[PDB]
Amino acid sequence: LHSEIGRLNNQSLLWGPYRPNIYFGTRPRIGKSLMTGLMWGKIESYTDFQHTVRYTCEQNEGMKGYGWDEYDPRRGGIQSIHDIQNGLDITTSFVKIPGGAHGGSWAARIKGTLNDDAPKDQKTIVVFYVSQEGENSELEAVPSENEFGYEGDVILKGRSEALGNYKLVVTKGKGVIPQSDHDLSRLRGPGQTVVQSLTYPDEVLWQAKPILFQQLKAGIDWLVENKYDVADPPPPWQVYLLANKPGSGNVHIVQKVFEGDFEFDILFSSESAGKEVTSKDLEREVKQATEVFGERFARVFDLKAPFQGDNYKKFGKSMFSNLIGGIGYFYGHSLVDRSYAPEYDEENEGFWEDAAEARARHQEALEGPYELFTSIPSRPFFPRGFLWDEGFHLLPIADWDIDLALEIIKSWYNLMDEDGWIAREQILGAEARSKVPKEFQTQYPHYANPPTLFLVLDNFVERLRKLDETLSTASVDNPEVGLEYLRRLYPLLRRQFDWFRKTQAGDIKSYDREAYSTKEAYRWRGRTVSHCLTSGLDDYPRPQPPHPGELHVDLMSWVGVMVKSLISIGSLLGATEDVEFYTKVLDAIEHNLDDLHWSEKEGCYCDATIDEFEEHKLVCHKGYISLFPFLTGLLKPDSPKLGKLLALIGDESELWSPYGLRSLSKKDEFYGTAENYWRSPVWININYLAIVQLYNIATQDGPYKETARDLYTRLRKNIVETVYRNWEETGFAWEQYNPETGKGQRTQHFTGWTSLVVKIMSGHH
Ligand SMILES: O=[N+]([O-])c1cc(-c2ccnc(N3CCOCC3)n2)ccc1NCCCCCCN1C[C@H](O)[C@@H](O)[C@H](O)[C@H]1CO
Repeated sequence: LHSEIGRLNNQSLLWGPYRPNIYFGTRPRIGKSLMTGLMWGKIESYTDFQHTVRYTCEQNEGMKGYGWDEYDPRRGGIQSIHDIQNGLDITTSFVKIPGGAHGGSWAARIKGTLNDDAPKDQKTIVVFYVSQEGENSELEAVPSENEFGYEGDVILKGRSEALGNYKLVVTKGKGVIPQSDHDLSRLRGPGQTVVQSLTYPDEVLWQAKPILFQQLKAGIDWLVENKYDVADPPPPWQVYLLANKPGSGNVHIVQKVFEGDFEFDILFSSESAGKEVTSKDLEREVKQATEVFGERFARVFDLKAPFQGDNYKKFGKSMFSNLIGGIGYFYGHSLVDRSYAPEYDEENEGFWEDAAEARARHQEALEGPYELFTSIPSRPFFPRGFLWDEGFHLLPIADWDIDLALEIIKSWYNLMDEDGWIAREQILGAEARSKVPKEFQTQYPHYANPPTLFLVLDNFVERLRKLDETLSTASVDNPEVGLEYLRRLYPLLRRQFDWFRKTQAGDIKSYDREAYSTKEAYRWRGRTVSHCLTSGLDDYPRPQPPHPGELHVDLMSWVGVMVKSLISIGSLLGATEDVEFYTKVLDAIEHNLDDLHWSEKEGCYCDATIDEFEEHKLVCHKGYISLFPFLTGLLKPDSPKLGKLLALIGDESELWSPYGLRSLSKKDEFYGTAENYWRSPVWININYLAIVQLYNIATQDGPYKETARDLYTRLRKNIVETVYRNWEETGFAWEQYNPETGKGQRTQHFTGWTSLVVKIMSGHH
């Protein structure tokens, strides 16, 4: 029955607009298969279209905003795009229609409305680009009746082992098609939909922009060769209209030119499903998806006071939809240094210079291929899987669709190598690499990242203890199913736990270090003079200089998170030998957190280092790091150390701003210095952890119940209102928020863990 649920999930989730790196395109969760993408741009001159054309996501002055208004990966959704440069408000509606044996069918409506500013007679070029990778698969444009192109719909017939037979139709559409009175029209037609059918080696099919332009360039060269010149030039939009040449190939370019508003449909009909998809089906299925989205939202994200109003609902729907709508399918090779150079052990003083020298050996090589199905932080800036981010992303996604979350967890765990390592940044394939400078592609098998995916696992476990509708919760509703999923995943969790302890070990025994346990001590590998990227808090201040004797309290706390989850999951699976080992490790971390990391003088946890005199030293920098045992849920509700942490948390002159908790205290010598990334701004992911832990203490007997209740109330409100106020004014989720001004700063479109705000509003943790 677990096998059955699995197959049903695969069939449910196979198709999606799973190319979040581009404004709009679709691909199935198959590495080498059929992909589509949308391009559009105004044309006002003979040279502007290369500059106006839109394809890959960006964010600059020329784009007001864009995002999913509604989205569920099993059903589809609606995206809106506000393009200032091209004076167009665009909507792309995508819908899935289950049926047959190849993952069902789907349809999209693309609608473009000129805004008030655009010339009413604007010409907009629109391209639907279709490619298919695979050795024995085929795709063919059925030729038109007419001489120069298409008066009606464009029909592509294709086949592959993965998809069986299928047809993909690009409908005629509605809107004015400009007509040219030029002599050229006798050879190219007056103006009509055209198709070019081409083949390139499969591995370059993703390069849609270059492939299109090469065809446009061939067209213009033809004009030059055939005496079309500046004495009497055809209009721009006709100069840039491809000569129709439909056929067989692994690339199909479908081009339309419109004057004024336009719309057209794409209908993907899986042959194994019977009757083909129509535009009427599309309109009906779109109406249905919205009603279903609306109903699940009200149930799953029931916003509590004071955020129950419609403004907050719309805010919540926007934040949530952008998060789950960023889900992508990525496929390809990664760049990995598999030298395990000894310099990477970082055992000596000055280790960063040694590590730099090893990296300058450039032993890294491509490996894989790998696939990943994941949500992402940022469509415009880094549309790809990041390990600790995904733990935050799946917290709301799991609420919505636990089976989906587990699907993504499984996807990530399927990347884990033999040692227990998952690269913290997944850059899969040439297309993904294109967005990343080569110096930054290389992953290192000694680099960890927080195991936040365990948090998602923990929520699943408590839920396990206490058709698309049904599928979304199958793995909790059917406890046999849920448990089997854990059984299969459990060894990889255990492997990762072990990997952390082998590779991210700190050094107690080698120094004058007294502690309850001789084993429990941790140090993030990969630190440079100013950074610790692997911890996730890039430039939070750390002992200077970095040192093999460093110990990092955040990392120890993450191991505490892991072992607690392992206790839970081990228990469920009856792994008694494992549970008793975990039990002893937890007990040990509890004591060693105090013995190595507690500062009585400072009233908080500190990282530790080793003196010029070879003695243990605490290095306190009051901020997120300082609160880690509390953020990760390792402290008892009665703990006096907790009470001291609550005092720091609530203290306005340290961490507490009107807009959330500051990453670093205003009193810290490093406040607002250098790049000031994690040295003052308010970050939603860590504020979320604080909020959840305050609420835990607030809903339980203890000395700090009321304090925590008050801090919960205020921090929830502060965080929510800051993110809302910024969304209201700018339309964006931001990466972080200014604690002086409350302004969003760093990157826009960060959905992204900022979207946690929807779960904060929902409450009842
Ligand atoms: O590579 N870019 O395209 C790129 C572009 C821009 C940017 C900004 C404004 N404008 C422009 N313009 C137009 C576009 O191009 C450039 C010019 N660009 C900024 C950054 C990047 N890439 C940096 C990749 C590293 C991201 C780590 C983020 N997080 C760090 C957290 O600290 C960590 O915890 C967490 O896990 C991760 C993940 O969330």
